[PDB]
Amino acid sequence: TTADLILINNWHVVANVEDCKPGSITTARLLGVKLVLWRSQEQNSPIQVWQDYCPHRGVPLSMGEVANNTLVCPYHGWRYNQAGKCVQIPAHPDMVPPASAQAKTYHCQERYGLVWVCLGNPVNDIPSFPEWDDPNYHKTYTKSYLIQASPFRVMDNSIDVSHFPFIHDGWLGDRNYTKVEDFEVKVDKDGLTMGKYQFQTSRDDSWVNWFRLSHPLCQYCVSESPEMRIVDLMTIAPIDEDNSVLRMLIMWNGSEMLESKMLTEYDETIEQDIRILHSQQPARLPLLAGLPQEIHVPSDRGTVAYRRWLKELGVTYGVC
Amino acid sequence: MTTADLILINNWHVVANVEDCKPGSITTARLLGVKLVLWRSQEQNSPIQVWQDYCPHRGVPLSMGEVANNTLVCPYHGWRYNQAGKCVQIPAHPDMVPPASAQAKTYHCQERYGLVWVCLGNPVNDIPSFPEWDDPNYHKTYTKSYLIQASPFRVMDNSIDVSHFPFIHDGWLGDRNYTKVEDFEVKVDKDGLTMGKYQFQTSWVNWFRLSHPLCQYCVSESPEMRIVDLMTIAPIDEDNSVLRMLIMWNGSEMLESKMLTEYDETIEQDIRILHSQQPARLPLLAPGLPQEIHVPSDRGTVAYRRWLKELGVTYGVC
Amino acid sequence: TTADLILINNWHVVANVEDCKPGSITTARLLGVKLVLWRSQEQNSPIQVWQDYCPHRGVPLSMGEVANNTLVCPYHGWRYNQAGKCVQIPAHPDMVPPASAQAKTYHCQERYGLVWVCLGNPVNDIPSFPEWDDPNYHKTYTKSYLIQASPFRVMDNSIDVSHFPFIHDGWLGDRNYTKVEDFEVKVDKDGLTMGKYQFQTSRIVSHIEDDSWVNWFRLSHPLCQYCVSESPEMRIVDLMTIAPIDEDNSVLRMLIMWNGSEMLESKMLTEYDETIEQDIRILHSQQPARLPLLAPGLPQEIHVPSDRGTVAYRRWLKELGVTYGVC
Ligand SMILES: N=C1N[C@H]2[C@H](COC(N)=O)NC(=N)N3CCC[C@]23N1
Ligand SMILES: N=C1N[C@H]2[C@H](COC(N)=O)NC(=N)N3CCC[C@]23N1
Ligand SMILES: N=C1N[C@H]2[C@H](COC(N)=O)NC(=N)N3CCC[C@]23N1
Ligand code: FES
Ligand code: FES
Ligand code: FES
Ligand SMILES: [Fe+3]
Ligand SMILES: [Fe+3]
Ligand SMILES: [Fe+3]
Repeated sequence: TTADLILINNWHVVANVEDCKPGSITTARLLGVKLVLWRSQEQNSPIQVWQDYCPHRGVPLSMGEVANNTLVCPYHGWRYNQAGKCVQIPAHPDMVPPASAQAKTYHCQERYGLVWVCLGNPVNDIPSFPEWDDPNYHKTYTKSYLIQASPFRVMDNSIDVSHFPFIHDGWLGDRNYTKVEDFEVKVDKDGLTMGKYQFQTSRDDSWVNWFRLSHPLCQYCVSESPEMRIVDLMTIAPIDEDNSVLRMLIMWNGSEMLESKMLTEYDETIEQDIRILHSQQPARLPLLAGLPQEIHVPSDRGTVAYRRWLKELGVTYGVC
Repeated sequence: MTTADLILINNWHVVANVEDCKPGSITTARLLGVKLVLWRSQEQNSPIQVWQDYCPHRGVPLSMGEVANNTLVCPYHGWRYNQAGKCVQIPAHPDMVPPASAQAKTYHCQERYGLVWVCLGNPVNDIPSFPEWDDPNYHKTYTKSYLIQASPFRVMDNSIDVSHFPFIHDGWLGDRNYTKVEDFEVKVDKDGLTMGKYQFQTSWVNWFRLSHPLCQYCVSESPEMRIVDLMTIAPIDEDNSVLRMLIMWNGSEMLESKMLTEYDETIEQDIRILHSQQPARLPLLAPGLPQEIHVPSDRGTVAYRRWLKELGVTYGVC
Repeated sequence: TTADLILINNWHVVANVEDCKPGSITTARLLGVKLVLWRSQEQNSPIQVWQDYCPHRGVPLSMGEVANNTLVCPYHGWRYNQAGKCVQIPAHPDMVPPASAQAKTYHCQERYGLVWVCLGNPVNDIPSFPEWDDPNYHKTYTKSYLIQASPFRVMDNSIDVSHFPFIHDGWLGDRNYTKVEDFEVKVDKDGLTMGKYQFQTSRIVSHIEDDSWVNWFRLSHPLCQYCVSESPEMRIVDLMTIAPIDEDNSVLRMLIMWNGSEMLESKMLTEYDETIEQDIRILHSQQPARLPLLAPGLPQEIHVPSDRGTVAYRRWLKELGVTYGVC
């Protein structure tokens, strides 16, 4: 559709690299734009990410097929090379295709095993994830979670910490320890950082957490106990103003065998969050100024800072 | 889909049956485009709270929470709201007095006739009268609720209409062999709309009164017994209704199953018409479809449309 | 609904006559209008096509019943004769029904075994289909295909010929024969005509070696197409009609005739069913849903020479004043 510039000119994850096999075609949606992702059959071939649209008669290129190093539209068979240019119009095999005959292409980077996409001019870097190449850390990926909520509501819920003893009771919080101790929040040029805060729970029931968003739809979260360190990179694909795809990449320095339990814990807490997110009204995130206005208490300082940050960045897409 | 019409916002509407609201329970309803939460504490004889179904902290429906002692507890961060709607406890700051704004939006509620009546505005008018409720000679019964995809004013218009009886109610309220409708009287004044006595030839004498444009008090009488009912139409929005009937009669109590079946048969015969009617809003008088036609036997539905215009109704009409 | 007079003042197929038995009641939708089709029980009774609406309290007359030569509303039993005039108000059997007690009636004509309807004042005539009266030709009707696309996109796809060797590979074309030979197109007093166009394919309805086919078509009406497909061994003609339900939905029907053995009917229906469904898969996917007209978000349409017919179609639609379901 017509997102804002801080969104258009930023990188977003739209798929896992394992979803794009050689020779394959897959689809995604980002900020209202339909995307086609494709690869040739060659070893280690790159991923192309284009608007899913043939400009001849408006057919989705994702309904075609990969032939050699080209994507072929199914309707009249126009072939597009890896750079998106039409190289052949079969009805007129000796005709030079017109210059307008070209797919709209976008920037694509593989990083952390994820497929990152920028629909505009990539002025920002992909958020950093320092544990990625650390040999002491194993990795696992959650499945994708399609969520019927504004992406900025999804992230709001991920910055919120006082909800742990309620919807995450027995997982991330304790019904009997509801008080939220003071913590610090800074918004500056590194984005939003929420400082260390302790919360009592087993998954050894003492975990210190902090997290940083250099990017309003990506969160780097660190949770450390004396026994082990777990970090994750949470990415929210903003499908449109009202729908999101959540993905989490998780790394931990404990035993490799803990993987199956890691995914079960995340799956349980994510679905606990999704139940709330689908229920929230209005579905779009209200900024700081029918339905009453939002109320803020001191433990909301992080989510208040998020709303202030979004207003400062000029976000108008998926908010109110 | 909400209204400012005073005769609607400043009036009482049935949203539920009291049997559906047990102690410690949480139920939901919609009225005039507003989502409601109904809840009671676990105490015997506890009152029924009727609030907008909405936590002002982060906008979660309160109806997804639980009842704890005398409070409704939001599931997201556990804020606790007392029976008066005031937040009494915010668990992340156990010693803090909640902000004054930490309050549920509460509505007037009154139990009457075994029904839960709600006023979203300023309760000017009283709940409709139902004289037989106090008469120990009359048994009572409640139909199930009927959700109807039609304007509430179309639903009431169909309930004031009498000439359709020999057609869609053939064999139940009329007879296809006696289709002529005899003369009858209708009055609209300070007490609302009153339809005088009428009767249909078959092979029962009736009258009814509306003081409230979405409630109807019906009287039907035979030599054998007398039946009265209070039909209420909850206006969910401009295009959807919930119809309920409270039926009272002074014959044998054992007639209950048959009466419920007869009502069910004729109500469903009406719903088949109501769901099909075009346009869905009720057309008022003298305003790509032609204007309605009125014949003498439509005098009651004509008077109903005149009454709604005098009352200034704009919601659910056209 | 549309003010476009070329649509309102034209004829459109809404049913097959075989779908309208004596005494029957059926429904259809046309240009946003809900229709009721009904016939008396008498043999050879005419077909009435009315707005599906009782002017008393707004009930669909299609929910009623046919009694003698009247259609009876189910709600209060008012009876409407074949001309749409209410002749009986059962609540007041002696009253003179008011002049307003009258169904909205539309012009209806049966032609080629199809039910044609005009919602307005018919300027144009029903398109002509010369082989209808030729006794050398056998006929068959496809079933009706409901398509979630603009009627003008559906017709665009039927005027298109370069797509045959791709989505009709193995049926109307050959992935080894993708070049589209030159052909002519005219927009004039006859409407839109595509001149003879030869293409390479063997077909299920003819001999293995009979693989050089020649197509031709004419539209005098923007949503009906008369197509002729001819080889040295056989000649096949069809009348395709597209009923514009609304701006975004259409019903396609095809009446097929051929100068050959009546035994070929099953293979004829198989070929048309296979190819129509291949077209529908594309039609459902195209964006935007309305047909973009010519004009020197989404990029603009690109045109190459083999698009000369679909370009002429878009030009013709602007000359005719079409605004419904386009752009
Ligand atoms: N499902 C979730 N589990 C939690 C873990 C805690 O962090 C770590 N690194 O274990 N990760 C994470 N990103 N957050 C943000 C909100 C709470 C949570 N969401
Ligand atoms: N289904 C319906 N049964 C009838 C009964 C009247 O019968 C009694 N016994 O009061 N109740 C009622 N509200 N009305 C209004 C019109 C006809 C009717 N609708
Ligand atoms: N599904 C379709 N089958 C075809 C038949 C004859 O076509 C051929 N090529 O024999 N009839 C017809 N009107 N048309 C227009 C487009 C192609 C076609 N659509
Ligand atoms: S629509 Fe893609 S080649 Fe024609
Ligand atoms: S949303 Fe209700 S307590 Fe936070
Ligand atoms: S609505 Fe058709 S007869 Fe009354
Ligand atoms: Fe959570
Ligand atoms: Fe009725
Ligand atoms: Fe085709």
